[PDB]
Amino acid sequence: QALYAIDYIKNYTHGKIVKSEYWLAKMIDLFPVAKRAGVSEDVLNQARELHYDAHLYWEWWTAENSVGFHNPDQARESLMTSISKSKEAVSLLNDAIDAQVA
Amino acid sequence: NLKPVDAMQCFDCHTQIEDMHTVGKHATVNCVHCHDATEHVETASSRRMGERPVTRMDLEACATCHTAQFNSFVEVRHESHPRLEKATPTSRSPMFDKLIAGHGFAFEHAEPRSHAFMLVDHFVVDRAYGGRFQFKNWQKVTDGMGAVRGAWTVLTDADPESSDQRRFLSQTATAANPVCLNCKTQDHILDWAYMGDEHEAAKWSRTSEVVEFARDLNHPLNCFMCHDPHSAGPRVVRDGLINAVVDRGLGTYPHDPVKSEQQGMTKVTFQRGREDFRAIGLLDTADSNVMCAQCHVEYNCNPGYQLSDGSRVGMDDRRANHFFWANVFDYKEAAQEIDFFDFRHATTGAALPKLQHPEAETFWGSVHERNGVACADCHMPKVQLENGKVYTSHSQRTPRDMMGQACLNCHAEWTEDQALYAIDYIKNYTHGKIVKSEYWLAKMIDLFPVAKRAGVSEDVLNQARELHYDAHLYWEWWTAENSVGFHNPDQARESLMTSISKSKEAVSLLNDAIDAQVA
Amino acid sequence: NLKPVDAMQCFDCHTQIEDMHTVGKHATVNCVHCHDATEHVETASSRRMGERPVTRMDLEACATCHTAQFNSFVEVRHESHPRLEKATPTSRSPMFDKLIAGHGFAFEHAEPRSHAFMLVDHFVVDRAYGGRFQFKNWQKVTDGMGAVRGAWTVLTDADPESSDQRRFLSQTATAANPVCLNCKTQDHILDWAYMGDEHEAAKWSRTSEVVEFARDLNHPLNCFMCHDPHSAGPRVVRDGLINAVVDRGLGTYPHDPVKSEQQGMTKVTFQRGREDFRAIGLLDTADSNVMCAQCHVEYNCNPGYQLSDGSRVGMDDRRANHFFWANVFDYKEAAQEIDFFDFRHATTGAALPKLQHPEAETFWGSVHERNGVACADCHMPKVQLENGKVYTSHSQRTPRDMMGQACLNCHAEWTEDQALYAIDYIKNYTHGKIVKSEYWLAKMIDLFPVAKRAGVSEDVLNQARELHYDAHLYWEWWTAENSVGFHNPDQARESLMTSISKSKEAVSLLNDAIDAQVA
Amino acid sequence: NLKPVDAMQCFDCHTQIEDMHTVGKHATVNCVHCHDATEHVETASSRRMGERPVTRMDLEACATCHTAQFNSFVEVRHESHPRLEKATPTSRSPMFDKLIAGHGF
Ligand code: HEC
Ligand code: HEC
Ligand code: HEC
Ligand code: HEC
Ligand code: HEC
Ligand code: HEC
Ligand code: HEC
Ligand code: HEC
Ligand code: HEC
Ligand code: HEC
Ligand code: HEC
Ligand code: HEC
Ligand code: HEC
Ligand code: HEC
Ligand SMILES: O=S([O-])[O-]
Ligand SMILES: O=S([O-])[O-]
Ligand SMILES: O=S([O-])[O-]
Ligand SMILES: O=S([O-])[O-]
Ligand SMILES: O=S([O-])[O-]
Ligand SMILES: O=S([O-])[O-]
Ligand SMILES: O=S([O-])[O-]
Ligand SMILES: [Ca+2]
Ligand SMILES: [Ca+2]
Repeated sequence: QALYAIDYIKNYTHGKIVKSEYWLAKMIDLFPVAKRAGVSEDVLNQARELHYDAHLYWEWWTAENSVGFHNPDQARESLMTSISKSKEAVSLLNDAIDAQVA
Repeated sequence: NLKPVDAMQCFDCHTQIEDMHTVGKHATVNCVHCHDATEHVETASSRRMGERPVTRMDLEACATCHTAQFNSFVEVRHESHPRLEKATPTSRSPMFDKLIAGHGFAFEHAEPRSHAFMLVDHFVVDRAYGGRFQFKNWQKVTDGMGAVRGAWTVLTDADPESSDQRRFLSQTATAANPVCLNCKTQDHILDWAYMGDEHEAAKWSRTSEVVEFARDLNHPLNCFMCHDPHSAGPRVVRDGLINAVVDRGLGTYPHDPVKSEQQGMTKVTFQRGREDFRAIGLLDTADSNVMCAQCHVEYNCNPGYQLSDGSRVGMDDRRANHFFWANVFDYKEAAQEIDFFDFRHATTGAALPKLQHPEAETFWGSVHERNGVACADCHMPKVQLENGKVYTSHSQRTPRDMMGQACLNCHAEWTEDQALYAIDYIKNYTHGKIVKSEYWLAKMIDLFPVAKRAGVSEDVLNQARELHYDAHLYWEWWTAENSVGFHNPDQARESLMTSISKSKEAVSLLNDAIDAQVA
Repeated sequence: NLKPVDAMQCFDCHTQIEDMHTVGKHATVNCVHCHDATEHVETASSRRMGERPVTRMDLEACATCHTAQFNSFVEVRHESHPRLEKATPTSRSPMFDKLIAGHGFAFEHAEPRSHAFMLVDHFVVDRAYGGRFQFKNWQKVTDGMGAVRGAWTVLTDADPESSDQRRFLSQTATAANPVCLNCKTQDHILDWAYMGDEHEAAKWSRTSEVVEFARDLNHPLNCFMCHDPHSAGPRVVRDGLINAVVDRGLGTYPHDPVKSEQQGMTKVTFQRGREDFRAIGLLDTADSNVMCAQCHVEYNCNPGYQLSDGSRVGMDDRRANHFFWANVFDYKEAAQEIDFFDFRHATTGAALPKLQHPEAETFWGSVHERNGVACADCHMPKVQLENGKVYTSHSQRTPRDMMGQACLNCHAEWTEDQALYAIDYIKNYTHGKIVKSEYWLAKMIDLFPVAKRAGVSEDVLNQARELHYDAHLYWEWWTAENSVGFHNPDQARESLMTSISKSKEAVSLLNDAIDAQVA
Repeated sequence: NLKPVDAMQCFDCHTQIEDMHTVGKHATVNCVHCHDATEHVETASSRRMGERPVTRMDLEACATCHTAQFNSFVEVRHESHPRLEKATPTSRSPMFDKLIAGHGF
């Protein structure tokens, strides 16, 4: 039972780490597309400021060795923040790329 | 200590109960085991209920005389890893987030775990109630017996003062609606009209505030979902299943008219104010294929859209509670017949179906189903005892835990390791084709933004969107279905090859169109 | 399928059953579960039985609603070695044949095995029925479930045409009599008057032909031996126990009047033809010490002789069914009170007692008993489940199989190995003193022929025979008692040292007398 | 907490201890680990003990620096059956009582 409790936390936290990485990667891959579409430096810098937070609130948890066990609520809140920041950056870059196309 | 009541008094007004109770194996089981009807009897007339009697829906109402079945049911399989997200490289759908983008399952979709937890897991998953409900703490995730005693003994509500569906944490969704609960509990069996239609006698319906409904529900998988409490005979209670089998006349085995007749269902209707209210389906035989199909099917239990005009189909529409009762190769026709799709893909814009755990529809026509094997033979076999009264195990779990009873009694030519090897051959092969299907779907999906920004025509994009529907259907069936192909390995193979073919067709269409824009 | 009967009509005549059934936890359990009384009800008056109703005594009557308890009971402990003779160097009593010579146990006395087998083992042991009864073949010795279904489903009778006790093989005895069966079954509970006295309404009594009685008996350790079927409350049914505790006013705990009052017994009597016929003892609490003491006691269940004049005491005498209800140090006085001994030693000629399994009387005053521990705590513990409804294990067996529940919940300071080591320290020490007691008894016994042949006086031989009674009592208690000292290690030690002291005194007496004859 | 004593002073009288202690692998192990000699040193001469010093004989005196050896020593072998009489048919000497008669064993 105690092992099962550990695994519930680690499995849940790892799922959110993987989703955080999915969204960070989606954001990262838009940078070359935005650059080559002629998106402004102003927009790219806005996305870079979001990257700082998206990265911090993800990497803390791949760096930290307990896969959330040491503080499961904090891991959850942080990883949801990472995903939110990446999603904000994805929407910013997608809109800017689309405006360049139109 | 219980004191028996005179059932003859009740039978004067309750003739259907009389006909069931006096004939079956509960003829000697007094009503007081499950009902407190003292004030009811004092106030009722032949057509008016008067004071509402109390009916027990707790599983302990059955555990008093059937401890063995209850204990086997409530056991927690700790090897069934809990809260394990499927959208990870080590689980069922490594590219799920890209493929499902636009759907609420992107917020969380874990592997199933033991039946004791079904209602609490429904309440706490990130896609359901915006994170409103949590276990009281992270220790409680282990407590199967507590969950069975009641969800609200182990859960907390972030805001008991409001009843609206809303996000309490950012990366959650509010997909839950009242239809979901029919596959988690039947505590509401006397408070919900057939199909969840509006009804004067129903407290709850498809259009209820789901947070309020949630608070009224406690027990998972009540014992009476498969066993009539009055006759003790085999039954189903799930409205969607009765509607498919009986109302739409599709039969218990839609591909086999003979087996449908031998192993059929009889709809029994109960009234309120002499108006039809609720129904059950009595089974000809104790057929676990049909019992388990109350939940282990592909369904609608959600709002969606029409394929014809794209208009919203809300919870108020009957289509929001629907059993398709169709195998993978008949599913598209079944969705077209009700003019329905689930979501638009966030990247491709394609109208797509959302598939869920179609074990029953997958099992049809398989070698085991054709040879008269049923879910319970592999997942809740009879116990083998050197000296003891045999009973049926109710711990519904993988046969890997009980291979002697689940497989080897039939397969005498095999050792346990050989039978496990045969399972793994099928699962490994099927999973390889799922991963390849996802690779090709993802390759197609990633071409949509490239095509859009290259100026590819809407005509071409819509052609690719129509292919996306099929590529998705013929893939997602198999990540949704829990056997990783074991239940029907040839069908999985044919379907997944179809998925790959459709994606490849779309990739070639989009690549050519992008290239023509460049030249 | 059972159809319920009108219990209220029965209660018009059966007022004691009414008072028990309507109040207890079987108030909702219809009489048809255990009685077929249709013709009885048609023909009875309050003063005449009319047609005799059928009463079910099979354990399956209870297993329908209490499968967990039934299955735990019927389980066979294969580690309890079967048909293992105690008179061997590797068992409990290496010198038993020399010491017991003249008694029927010299023909066979095996170690106990699982409760499922008690009636069949009683029927087939070489000392009981002259070898008349056998298992149908040697494979049937494994079949606990079959024995529980009924003895005559697994046994054969060498001569169904005769009913006399006789030898069918040379080295057998015919020690069985009707009193024995009271500790193997209660199938005869409605056919046997209290104590087995003659009664117009009793088919069977102490003086019946035991072979005929045997053929009418089927089930071992009926569930109702400890649980009243009407109230579901705790009870005993064994006449000899009720006689000791209630009739003779000894109390449930003869050494503790306070515990006797708190944990007492109430005698309830049933009549036939308005004369007392049978009785039960309702317990104040669910006290396994007293439930198990229905059988695990020292008793008379046999003819014997008077200490006063040596005259025969036959089965017709009340003393042939007797619970001494006395510890080892009170037993000689208890036997003097009824003027009784069992056999004359074949070699020494001494009047001797025969002791059997005095677990209950040994447990009194021990550290565990004084601390309120009871047999069930160590031998029938509650089951421990991660998730499940708790019930009481009915697999009455050594705590070595379930040390976590039997010992270590109380003894938190110990590991399993430490607790086992503590058991073994006691058993090893006690067994060593048993072996030394047998060495000295055997030395004394062997001097009797030497003394007789040397012309030693009858006066000296009689003084030695008096010592033999004590040397025997204070040894045999401990080969008869099954815990090898664990139940009361200080008492075992004191007693076995007394045995050795007595034997040494007799050896000295005889050696001196022989030496004086030679001089 | 132990406070070391001046071993050189002890050696002014205890020459055999000096020759043993200063040469071996306990040359750095202070006498206070095993002796309480405060009043002894105050009252002794080379020819009179004075107050008797306390000497520790408990095994914990060594276990402080040699826990591994101490723990391996104190372990109980539960498989070495306890209080098992040798004069039984299943032990070492089945006829021991007859053969040893007259002896305390
Ligand atoms: C006629 C005077 C009645 C007697 C006697 C009993 N009941 Fe009844 N009951 C009656 C009516 C008219 C209704 C409304 C439904 C209908 O058939 O028209 C009911 C309802 C119930 C229910 C359902 C309660 C709910 O929550 O929906 C139960 C469980 C019930 N009744 C049980 C019951 C029992 C156990 C009785 C004997 C003690 C009994 N009823 C007497 C009418 C009458
Ligand atoms: C004791 C008072 C009972 C309560 C409460 C419940 N059941 Fe029962 N059940 C009971 C008996 C005596 C029997 C007959 C046993 C036999 O084999 O003859 C039954 C039977 C069932 C069966 C088997 C029915 C069949 O094979 O036709 C089922 C599936 C069953 N019972 C289920 C059940 C459920 C789900 C209960 C809670 C709602 C329940 N029983 C209560 C005794 C008692
Ligand atoms: C005593 C010194 C403890 C040790 C060692 C461990 N745990 Fe613990 N745990 C302890 C307390 C007092 C609490 C809070 C209890 C309460 O109900 O208030 C906990 C909590 C947990 C939880 C829940 C955490 C949450 O965030 O809600 C889990 C899953 C848990 N403990 C598990 C656990 C495991 C697996 C341990 C060994 C690695 C462990 N705990 C050590 C007390 C102590
Ligand atoms: C019966 C037709 C069902 C309806 C309606 C709903 N669910 Fe379900 N659910 C069902 C089964 C048979 C299973 C187990 C098999 C599987 O593939 O998982 C489930 C599982 C869940 C789980 C646990 C796994 C997970 O996805 O995290 C949750 C959290 C869950 N279901 C939630 C849920 C919600 C929110 C529903 C309404 C939108 C819903 N379910 C409907 C059967 C059925
Ligand atoms: C459907 C998913 C089921 C639920 C929920 C419950 N049971 Fe069940 N039960 C099920 C099957 C398929 C069978 C075997 C039918 C066959 O003949 O093959 C059973 C059997 C019973 C029985 C009969 C005795 C036995 O075979 O063990 C009893 C008494 C019974 N089940 C009780 C029971 C209880 C108490 C439940 C809730 C804990 C329960 N069942 C749930 C299918 C289903
Ligand atoms: C034996 C011939 C089977 C029959 C009949 C059914 N299923 Fe099955 N199932 C089977 C296997 C070998 C597996 C894989 C198990 C493994 O450990 O690899 C499965 C899997 C499931 C699962 C997922 C179980 C898990 O992963 O823990 C579910 C939910 C499941 N099966 C349900 C199910 C239903 C509802 C059936 C009747 C329609 C059914 N199975 C039949 C073997 C067999
Ligand atoms: C009065 C008209 C009676 C009614 C109604 C019932 N019984 Fe009876 N019973 C009656 C008598 C006079 C006797 C003889 C014993 C006595 O008390 O004098 C009995 C006996 C029984 C027995 C014991 C049978 C035996 O083997 O000794 C049983 C088990 C019994 N009765 C059960 C019973 C039941 C279940 C009834 C309702 C269906 C019932 N009896 C009605 C008098 C009367
Ligand atoms: C189902 C129709 C039953 C049959 C046949 C038997 N018993 Fe029973 N028993 C039954 C119920 C519903 C209950 C109450 C359960 C509760 O906890 O509320 C009982 C209870 C018992 C008990 C416990 C009594 C107590 O006071 O704690 C015992 C010891 C018991 N039952 C024994 C028993 C025996 C020996 C039976 C065969 C003669 C038997 N029961 C039949 C349901 C049923
Ligand atoms: C209750 C007071 C009893 C009476 C009367 C009889 N027996 Fe018994 N027997 C009893 C117990 C508690 C045990 C188990 C503990 C033990 O020391 O063995 C037994 C055991 C047997 C056995 C099996 C062991 C053996 O000796 O081979 C047999 C064959 C047996 N008993 C036969 C028997 C006969 C023939 C009796 C009447 C002369 C007799 N028993 C009476 C409890 C009681
Ligand atoms: C098949 C080639 C067999 C092998 C190998 C073994 N046994 Fe057997 N056994 C066999 C038969 C056909 C019979 C007679 C069956 C009948 O019901 O008539 C038996 C009998 C036994 C018995 C009963 C002996 C008796 O005298 O009544 C026992 C205890 C038995 N067998 C055990 C047994 C064991 C332990 C074996 C492996 C060493 C074994 N048998 C081999 C068929 C065959
Ligand atoms: C005396 C030797 C017993 C016999 C024979 C049977 N049971 Fe029993 N039972 C016994 C004890 C000491 C207890 C526990 C009492 C306590 O409260 O500590 C029990 C308990 C039961 C119960 C209650 C539920 C539980 O605790 O498990 C039931 C339903 C019960 N026993 C049933 C039962 C049946 C069916 C038997 C025949 C197979 C049976 N018991 C025999 C003592 C004795
Ligand atoms: C725990 C404190 C105990 C209580 C209370 C009772 N007994 Fe016991 N018993 C106990 C032990 C440790 C042993 C030796 C088991 C071993 O494997 O070494 C015993 C032994 C028995 C036996 C013989 C069992 C066997 O050898 O398989 C019997 C028949 C027995 N005990 C009966 C018994 C009765 C009737 C009790 C209440 C009066 C009783 N025991 C109390 C531990 C405990
Ligand atoms: C001369 C002035 C001494 C000094 C400085 C110390 N000790 Fe001594 N010790 C002395 C004498 C004359 C004796 C009597 C034995 C003898 O050799 O004639 C002792 C005895 C001891 C003993 C043994 C005590 C016993 O129980 O027999 C010990 C352990 C001892 N002494 C230790 C000791 C230590 C540790 C000193 C330095 C702190 C020390 N002694 C000083 C004479 C003198
Ligand atoms: C710490 C303050 C120590 C106390 C108290 C004891 N001993 Fe010791 N011992 C100590 C050291 C630092 C060493 C040298 C380790 C090395 O390998 O360099 C030792 C050595 C031993 C040895 C080995 C001697 C050899 O020649 O190989 C033994 C056998 C030994 N020690 C035993 C021992 C005993 C029995 C003690 C209690 C009377 C004891 N030591 C105390 C450090 C310390
Ligand atoms: O018997 S029911 O239909 O009231
Ligand atoms: O959401 S449920 O269908 O798995
Ligand atoms: O109720 S009984 O005593 O007939
Ligand atoms: O009360 S009786 O004697 O009919
Ligand atoms: O013979 S019985 O008492 O062991
Ligand atoms: O050094 S010792 O001999 O005093
Ligand atoms: O050397 S001593 O005698 O002081
Ligand atoms: Ca769906
Ligand atoms: Ca006796």
